Amino acid sequence: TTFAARLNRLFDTVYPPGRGPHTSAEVIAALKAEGITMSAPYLSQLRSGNRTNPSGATMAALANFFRIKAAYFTDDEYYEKLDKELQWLCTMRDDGVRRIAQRAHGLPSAAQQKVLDRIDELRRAEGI
Amino acid sequence: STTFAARLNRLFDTVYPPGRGPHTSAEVIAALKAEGITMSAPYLSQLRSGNRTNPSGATMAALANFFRIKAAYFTDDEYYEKLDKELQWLCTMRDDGVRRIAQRAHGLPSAAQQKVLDRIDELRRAEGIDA
Repeated sequence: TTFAARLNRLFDTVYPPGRGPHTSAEVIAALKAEGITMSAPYLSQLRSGNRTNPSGATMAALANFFRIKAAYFTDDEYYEKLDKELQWLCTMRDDGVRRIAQRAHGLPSAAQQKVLDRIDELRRAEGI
Repeated sequence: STTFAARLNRLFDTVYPPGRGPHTSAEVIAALKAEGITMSAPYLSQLRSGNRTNPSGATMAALANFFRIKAAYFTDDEYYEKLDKELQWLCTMRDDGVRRIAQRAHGLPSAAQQKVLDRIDELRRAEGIDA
């Protein structure tokens, strides 16, 4: 996956409660406050793929804004490991998965093991 | 109704980045420093322990801003309600156990998933969690 896709993936998956995805402007602004200068056109270009190969410092500033290791942009193994965590940040906001998953919070370790067992049974009764 | 220490500690406990754990007090001190905002490390420890209370407006702004939430969370008691529900979903959905269950139940048809939920409800009544 490209820089643009990884960058945009952070924009789409990493953000605060009570609101939605960060905007490019919020990022330019936050960088400004740490005394870092980045142009909106440049950020835009990085997001769109009209410029590529961002410098180590540009990458470290974007990674610091989202609060993740820069290795996310440059290392494939780590990218995938962390992308799994981001994936969950999506599936968790699902309403269908909230229903089930949620009520299980509150059961003791032992009782959750029986839920896992019931699930395995429903799996076989289907595929799977 | 919740004190200021409880609302702050909740933020530490539930709001942190993917692929790691809760932020530490020092991380917050560090960050504000990078923004040009000065805050005392032992002071912060006392807001958290409730030794000191009634924070200044500017103090609540700096902290809210770090966690990237509206300051109204500490003041406007109705917004605190709205948000603490979302925080509750965060704590809930990032818990390993619930996650192991949701990812295993994922892919089952709608009718089978209603069944997983029925078994959860049964154990909750049986463990005394519901009554």
